[PDB]
Amino acid sequence: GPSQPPYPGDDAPVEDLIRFYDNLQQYLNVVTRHRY
Amino acid sequence: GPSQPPYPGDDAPVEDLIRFYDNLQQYLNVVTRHRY
Repeated sequence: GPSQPPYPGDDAPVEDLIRFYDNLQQYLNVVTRHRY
Repeated sequence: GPSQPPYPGDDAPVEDLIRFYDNLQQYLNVVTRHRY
């Protein structure tokens, strides 16, 4: 939701990076009011 | 491309966060061979 998802370093495994992608997409869809 | 995009903290402004979203999407599309 309206919370910045945890970033486990740049060497984070792609699956958890995709996990971050999902959470970031959700976050952005919230904060940007789904304008994008 | 095949490089982990820079993350300027959790308080990063949403526009640069969207910028990170684009670069992360591109990165994931590369690393995952566009399987997702």
